[PDB]
Amino acid sequence: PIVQNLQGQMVHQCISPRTLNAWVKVVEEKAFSPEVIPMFSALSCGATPQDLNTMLNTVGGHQAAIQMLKETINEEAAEWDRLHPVHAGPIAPGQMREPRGSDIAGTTSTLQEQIGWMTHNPPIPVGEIYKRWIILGLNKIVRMYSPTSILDIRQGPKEPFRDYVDRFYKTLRAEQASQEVKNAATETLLVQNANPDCKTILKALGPGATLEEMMTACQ
Amino acid sequence: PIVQNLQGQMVHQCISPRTLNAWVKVVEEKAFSPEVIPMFSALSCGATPQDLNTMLNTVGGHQAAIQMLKETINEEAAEWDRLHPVHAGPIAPGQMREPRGSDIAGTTSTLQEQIGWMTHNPPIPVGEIYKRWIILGLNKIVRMYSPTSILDIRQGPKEPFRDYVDRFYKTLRAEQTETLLVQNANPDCKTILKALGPGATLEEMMTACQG
Amino acid sequence: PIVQNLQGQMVHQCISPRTLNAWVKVVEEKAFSPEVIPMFSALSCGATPQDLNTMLNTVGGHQAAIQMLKETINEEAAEWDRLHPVHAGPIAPGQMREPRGSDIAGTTSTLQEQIGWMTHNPPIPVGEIYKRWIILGLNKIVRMYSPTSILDIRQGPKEPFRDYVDRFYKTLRAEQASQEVKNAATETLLVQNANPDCKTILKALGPGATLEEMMTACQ
Amino acid sequence: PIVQNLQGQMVHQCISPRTLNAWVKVVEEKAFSPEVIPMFSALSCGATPQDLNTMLNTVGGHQAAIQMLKETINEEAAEWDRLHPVHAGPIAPGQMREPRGSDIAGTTSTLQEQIGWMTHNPPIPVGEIYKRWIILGLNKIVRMYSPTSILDIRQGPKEPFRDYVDRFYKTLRAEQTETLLVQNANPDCKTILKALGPGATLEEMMTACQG
Amino acid sequence: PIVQNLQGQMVHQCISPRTLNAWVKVVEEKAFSPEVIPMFSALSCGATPQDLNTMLNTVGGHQAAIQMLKETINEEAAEWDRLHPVHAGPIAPGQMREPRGSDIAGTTSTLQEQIGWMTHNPPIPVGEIYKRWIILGLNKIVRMYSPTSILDIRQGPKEPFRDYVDRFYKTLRAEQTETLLVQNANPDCKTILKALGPGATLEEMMTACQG
Amino acid sequence: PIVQNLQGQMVHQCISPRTLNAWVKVVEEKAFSPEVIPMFSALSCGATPQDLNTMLNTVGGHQAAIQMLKETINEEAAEWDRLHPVHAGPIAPGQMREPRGSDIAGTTSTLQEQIGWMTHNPPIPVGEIYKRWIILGLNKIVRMYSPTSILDIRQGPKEPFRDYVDRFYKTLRAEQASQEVKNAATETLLVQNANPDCKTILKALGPGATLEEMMTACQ
Ligand SMILES: [Cl-]
Ligand SMILES: [Cl-]
Ligand SMILES: [Cl-]
Ligand SMILES: [Cl-]
Ligand SMILES: [Cl-]
Ligand SMILES: [Cl-]
Ligand SMILES: [Cl-]
Ligand SMILES: [Cl-]
Ligand SMILES: [Cl-]
Ligand SMILES: [Cl-]
Ligand SMILES: [Cl-]
Ligand SMILES: [Cl-]
Ligand SMILES: [Cl-]
Ligand SMILES: [Cl-]
Ligand SMILES: [Cl-]
Ligand SMILES: [Cl-]
Ligand SMILES: [Cl-]
Ligand SMILES: [Cl-]
Ligand SMILES: [Cl-]
Ligand SMILES: [Cl-]
Ligand SMILES: [Cl-]
Repeated sequence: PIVQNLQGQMVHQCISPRTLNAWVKVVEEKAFSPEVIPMFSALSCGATPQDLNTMLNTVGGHQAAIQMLKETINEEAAEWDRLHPVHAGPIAPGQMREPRGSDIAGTTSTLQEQIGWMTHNPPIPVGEIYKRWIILGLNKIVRMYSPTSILDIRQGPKEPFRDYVDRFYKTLRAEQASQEVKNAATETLLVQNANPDCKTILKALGPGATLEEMMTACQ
Repeated sequence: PIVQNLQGQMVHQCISPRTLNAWVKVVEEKAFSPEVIPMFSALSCGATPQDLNTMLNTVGGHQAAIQMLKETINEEAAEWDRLHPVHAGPIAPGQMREPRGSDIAGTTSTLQEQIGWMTHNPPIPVGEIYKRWIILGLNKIVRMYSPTSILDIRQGPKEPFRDYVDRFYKTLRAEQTETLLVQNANPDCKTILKALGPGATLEEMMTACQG
Repeated sequence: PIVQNLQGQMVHQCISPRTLNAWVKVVEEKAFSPEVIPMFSALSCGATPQDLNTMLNTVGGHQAAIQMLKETINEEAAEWDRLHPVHAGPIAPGQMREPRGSDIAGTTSTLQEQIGWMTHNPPIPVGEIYKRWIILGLNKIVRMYSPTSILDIRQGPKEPFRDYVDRFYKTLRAEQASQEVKNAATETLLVQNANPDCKTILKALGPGATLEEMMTACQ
Repeated sequence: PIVQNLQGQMVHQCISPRTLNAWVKVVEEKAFSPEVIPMFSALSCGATPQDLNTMLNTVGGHQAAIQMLKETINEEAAEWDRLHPVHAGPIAPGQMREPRGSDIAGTTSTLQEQIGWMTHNPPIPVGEIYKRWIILGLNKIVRMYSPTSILDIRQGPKEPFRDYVDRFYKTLRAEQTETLLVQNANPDCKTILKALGPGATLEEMMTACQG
Repeated sequence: PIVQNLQGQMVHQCISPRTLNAWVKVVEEKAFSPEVIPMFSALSCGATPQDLNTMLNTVGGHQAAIQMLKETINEEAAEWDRLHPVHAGPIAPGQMREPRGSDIAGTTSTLQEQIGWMTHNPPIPVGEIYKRWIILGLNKIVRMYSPTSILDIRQGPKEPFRDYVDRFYKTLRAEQTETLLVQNANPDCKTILKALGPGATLEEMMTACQG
Repeated sequence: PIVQNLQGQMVHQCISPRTLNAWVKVVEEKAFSPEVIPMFSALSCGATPQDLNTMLNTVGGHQAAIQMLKETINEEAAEWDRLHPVHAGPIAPGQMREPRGSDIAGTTSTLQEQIGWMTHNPPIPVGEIYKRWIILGLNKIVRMYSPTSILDIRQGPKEPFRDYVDRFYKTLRAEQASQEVKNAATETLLVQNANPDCKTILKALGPGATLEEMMTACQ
């Protein structure tokens, strides 16, 4: 990654064995559960495009997801090229060439070039741009590998309401939807799919009851 | 987090894999036992709002608690907005816009903005403000997930007094006293404690009922 | 904790995950064996009152001991208030308010105030003062939870003298007594409670025999 | 490795026990699966030729692969010598002799010489040149140790399409496409994929054959 | 310990949780086998007397050995006092009082005083002096806890000579030679070693009795 | 070890618990397999003679090898004394006494003296000289403890050629021979000791076939 030294300068640092192992292990243990994505984002904090490719390439197996990831990356890279055409011309001494989509993705750019873009003033955050593409692709993989639909999450006749809300928002989280969609799904299904006894208790709370009040009422 | 380097400047530093793993593991092993909250506070020392959201988002499962957390955060964010109305106007050079509730919560603010507020002179500690909201929400989760009432913690007829006080104050901590303790002791220890008189310390009470 | 940087200044540093885990694990594995106290002291090296409260609060269970700990802290805090009454008046720019007992204990003082006291010239070591109170309370807990009295430590007819001395000073250590009391208990019980065969050998060594000579004689 | 300190100078640093153990363990657990190579590249970040030889030499067993590695290294070293003839002559003050192939490979060069080439202005990155040769040799080992041909990867009659694509591109990675994928799908999924038309993404193909 | 920072000044640093755990674990697993002493010396590198007392005090059990350690420390402390009589008088600015034996042992000296002696010019290495006393006491414990005499280490009639030399010098290290080795070899290897003549190296002796 | 700070000066640093544990564990798990030697060299990077003695002394058991190690060290130390006689005379202020063989081995030299030799300009690398002696002794131990001769490595009638080459060069590596000897042993035994079917295939490849071609041919 690119870290700041004690001279105020942003300096490249080697990816650590702790970071490499942590990412490999979380993929082995959790596959593509929704919480793997924020773990990837945090483990790739300050990462260069080279570091991001390293984390993706160190993953063994799951090559169907990795190949889908590469397709999303190429779609986003092509869009960047459509929006930012490179202007031919010799590069100035203190300047850097404008990055292509494949340069942001680390496939046609060197580490030195990525350091140059990231440590420029103003910086071109090719690592954060690339990470935005990878997470976009990881969101589709999580959504695709989600086994259960939110419509099929219904509270059992003897299931505690706490456990049913756990399954509800776990299934809802694997959708990788916006907060507006999450709130629309909550107002459409959480109360309506509760079991008969708890549903009656929740209807009498009104639409303005908080989840804390809802879980308390069906305790 | 935002840490001081070895020269004296407040500099952003990436959250470490050790910190990420420690928080994930303590939630996996302890869920939301009361001691998880001080662990969260210490692991999030100097954290930015982004770091706090990272720690919350890396938790798998417990999504009912996570959703309650988000509601408490939104309640506190709305209160901050009611108390700190935003003053429209262009931000001066070297200055920063006043943060909204959603800015403190890291949802409408960039990392650079959070670093700017935290490293300002005087600083606006959006990380500590956000952490205060999260811990407030985590306290509600602990109380809700507390299985036992303090009224049902009674010393067994042959239970050592030390073990009963352990269960008493463990239950009491989750439910978030000194005379209720004597009331729920067993008959034999209750008689000994009555003969101690008011003002006995817990050390003196436990000594008297050693058996 | 408060650590020194390379500018000669004492600077606050976040408590590390290694320190947090080490303290939690030693309490889980060793409870309140006597050697837990020096482990607590070392793990809390340079700790602020906030760090000390963090270590105590991260402990799950053992709440009877924790509650006794808080009582000892309050007794020591009240004594500090009796000995150091706070003088009302506005605080100077480069100065700090005098700490109360609850300020040393971290309950009515902020982290910034604790850093200010600890990094002052001369420093007010609220962390070391608080640690002195906690260890005082931990000493009472270890003494209370000690299962065996030193009077009941007697050498078996076929027990090796080495193992009996191990049990003797393990029991004696859980008393948390001064070295004078340890020496008084040694001169009163170690030889007198040895088994018949070894006791006769030790009597013929005289009161001036070292433990090395005593253990050698009954080998 | 050669790392930049916290002042800006490129300084040699000892290879860490964490790095040594990580490389030994990944070879023990994964042998020469394709993902071992990017792990080697990352663990050898900034490595000198001495560090690269250290990592290779700490591997126990797999000596047939290690011996193939040495042959590939010697082939690349000889090519470097053919392309960069050494110019005889005394080296000037503050200058360094041009490295031979065996110097890049760390066998005829001292650590000081490798540090000098890597920290020169302009630098001669003998570590990155050497690493390029090693990875070239590691690629040959992966290809040789690949057990299955892509022609033999066919979807089972009741095998989930997701698992078949996993095996397809795992085999394809070791053998180091989009229409071969459809050809080797089972009859039921093949009919669905034919009806998708050319230009379907892998996401669309996997969605269609979800079953 | 007292370590040099990255600018050149000797600065006190807290003993690390890694060091504390490593010392506790090696005592738990190895007790007082001879190799524990060099482990103690290395783990206590640059240690102050306070750090040395911390490491000794974190040991659970083995209190008979710990009590022998304290007696040896007191014997060495008394000798230091006999050799270095304290000169009464007020300490000058920027100066330090001469340490007593109990000051070197960390029992009557503060951490600041130990840092002052160790960082003085010239330094008084109370940590290294104290460590010398502890290792002297640890050597007595190893000798006392050594179970086997070198006289009872004899090669079995069918025991490999390599394993017998292992036991010989392991016992010899705990008891803290080259002809005793030949004397306690079995008849078959003894005849081979007699025919080697005096002056044979251990390598030559082990080669001759390879069997 | 001796590490460089951020002042350009070579400064002594304490051996780390990670390094101490790693060396002890690799000896426990791998004994004197050939790959233990490069692990020792890397773990002792920048080590002083004191650090090298620490690593050797922390090893429990294997005292026959340790005692052979000490004999090789003494032979190399005596040779150094024969080649570098010490010139008597008072040492200058900014100078250091010339090291003896026992000084390089850390037995008659202090840590400060070893730091002085290693950080001098020009430096006297007593750590690298001592490490050269230890590795020389470790090479003899590995060679002595090797169970199998290269002459007895023959391919089984149904053994894959890949596995036979593994055993060949594992046995050959435990000889600790020069690359010339390794190439001479390869040209003398690898093809000649292959099984009948693979041997005929390899003879038809010619002496100029690479190992990659040889392993491919007998796949
Ligand atoms: Cl690391
Ligand atoms: Cl995986
Ligand atoms: Cl994310
Ligand atoms: Cl790859
Ligand atoms: Cl880490
Ligand atoms: Cl808290
Ligand atoms: Cl998320
Ligand atoms: Cl840590
Ligand atoms: Cl516990
Ligand atoms: Cl203590
Ligand atoms: Cl708490
Ligand atoms: Cl390390
Ligand atoms: Cl690669
Ligand atoms: Cl080697
Ligand atoms: Cl640590
Ligand atoms: Cl030692
Ligand atoms: Cl103690
Ligand atoms: Cl360490
Ligand atoms: Cl061993
Ligand atoms: Cl080597
Ligand atoms: Cl030793």
